[PDB]
Amino acid sequence: LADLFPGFGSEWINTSSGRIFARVGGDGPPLLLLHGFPQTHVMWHRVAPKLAERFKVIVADLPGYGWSDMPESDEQHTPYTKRAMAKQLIEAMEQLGHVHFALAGHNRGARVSYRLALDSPGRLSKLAVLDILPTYEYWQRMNRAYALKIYHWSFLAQPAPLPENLLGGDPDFYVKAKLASWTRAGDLSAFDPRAVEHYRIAFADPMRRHVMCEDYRAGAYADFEHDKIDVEAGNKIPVPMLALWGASGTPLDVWRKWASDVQGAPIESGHFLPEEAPDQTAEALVRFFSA
Amino acid sequence: LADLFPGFGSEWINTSSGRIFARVGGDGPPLLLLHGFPQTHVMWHRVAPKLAERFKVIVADLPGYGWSDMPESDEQHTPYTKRAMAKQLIEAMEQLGHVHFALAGHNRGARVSYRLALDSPGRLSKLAVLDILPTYEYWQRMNRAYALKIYHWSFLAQPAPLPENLLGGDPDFYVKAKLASWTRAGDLSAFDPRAVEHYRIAFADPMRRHVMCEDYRAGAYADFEHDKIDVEAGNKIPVPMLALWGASGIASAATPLDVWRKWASDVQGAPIESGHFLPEEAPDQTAEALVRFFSA
Ligand SMILES: [Ca+2]
Ligand SMILES: [Cl-]
Ligand SMILES: [Cl-]
Ligand SMILES: [Cl-]
Ligand SMILES: [Cl-]
Repeated sequence: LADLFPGFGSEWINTSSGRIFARVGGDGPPLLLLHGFPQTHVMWHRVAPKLAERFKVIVADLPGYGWSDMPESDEQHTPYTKRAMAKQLIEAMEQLGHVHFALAGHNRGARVSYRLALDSPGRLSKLAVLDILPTYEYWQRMNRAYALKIYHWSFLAQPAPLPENLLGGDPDFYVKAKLASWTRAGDLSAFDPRAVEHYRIAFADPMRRHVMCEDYRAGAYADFEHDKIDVEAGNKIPVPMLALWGASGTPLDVWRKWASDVQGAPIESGHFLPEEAPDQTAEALVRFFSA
Repeated sequence: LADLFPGFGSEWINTSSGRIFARVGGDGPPLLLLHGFPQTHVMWHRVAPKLAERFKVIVADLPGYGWSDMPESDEQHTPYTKRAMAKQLIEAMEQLGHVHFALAGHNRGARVSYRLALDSPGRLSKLAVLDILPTYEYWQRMNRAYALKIYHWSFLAQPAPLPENLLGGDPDFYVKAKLASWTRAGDLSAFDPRAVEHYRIAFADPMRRHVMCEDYRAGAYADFEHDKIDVEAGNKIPVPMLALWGASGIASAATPLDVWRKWASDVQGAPIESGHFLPEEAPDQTAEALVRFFSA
């Protein structure tokens, strides 16, 4: 496994729920970067350098993912709820003495991020979310066309062991199919092969895959309900926020419903903005987080 | 594999699209029985003897299922569309000299059946559908709770070879889990173990699995488009119809009967205490309901 972060340290950060693994580089105001599925912190390898020109950059494995520890789940999937993951990451940032920080997330990491902003807005100076809408909104959108396009939200959420049994037969195929499927190219050409190997190695462990299904189960159940409470209470994120989305991945209209100070832009990209479109993504993040 | 229809004959019926395998028995008016997923013709073995006391019973493997031939599919999943399957079975019944017949279907076979009624009503005296709503209605009703409850429609419809790869690792565990999950009890108790072994053997063949995924791909795309034309046109099935469903089955807020009255101008229906698999979970009632409906 390659080291894709030149001049970044490696840290295991203790919390009440388990260690968080992170690469740590740069100096300046703090900025936490959060990956999603089916990836690890390594998905920021092409944009983290440019950000570390200006910021202290903490590139973390989500709870249960990568090299972060795997908290024991329960019947409500609690530790893989976005609320619980945000709590845990707030504790990890406290271990570094960071109680007010900038945050960027992609995919599941972006869900942790907007949940963090809704639960504990005082922790954040600014927030960016990459190629997501809120979990509640994707579910409200779940008609035939969405059921088909985002099938994994229902499949990965089926009760255990149904997805875990299926994924065990050829995990490398499934992780690669997901990576490829959501890019513009439709193949793995946007990805550094070294990064792909990190994603494959993680995905090859049955325990890591179970956690991913627990995350999707939370996505179907508790995370949806948590979001529902906020949309019913009329709660909006007050933190200044950026919504980036892939031309092939209006979103800004959705996020204006959820957030009182939001700006946004498309990027010519599939889902995987930091790897498909690293210059445009890095440029937009530096410009937002600098201001 | 066991013979679950002792005394019934066996026919391999040629058609332009491929052979249809069937068991044939009884005497009287012709009645075609069509299974669905993940099963074969054997799922009728508990009701067939009873129906055979009053009808000439033709128990057919769907195109691509069981021992029927597997046509090569295409980008629109054509041979595994219900419209194509109906055409094919019309041909198979004409090889037997049946141009006007009664029909009962379950699951995919029920979908073939109502599409056959929409396309070619003159072929049918009467039709019964077991534990389904129209494909259009499944999709239109889609929301978070239905997506989570019945996920396989969207999963198996993913582009090849994604479901095929995932199902190839441990096919037995998937087929058996589906069978159990859809019953009232949630286990395999309702099924004769010899019938389970027919289903398992069929499912163990990668080609048969690919057919089942093409059937669900048709279900997500062309079948859905064919139904949408009909419902947007206000076309109703004119053939007298029965809708039977399981109280704990797969088939809406509205009862299934109320869904079907939108699609059919002469429809009756009833629930049975059962999961999805009416002819195995509730054979006596299912047989009774059918004999009464088709004999009236
Ligand atoms: Ca002939
Ligand atoms: Cl996501
Ligand atoms: Cl999203
Ligand atoms: Cl249905
Ligand atoms: Cl019964």
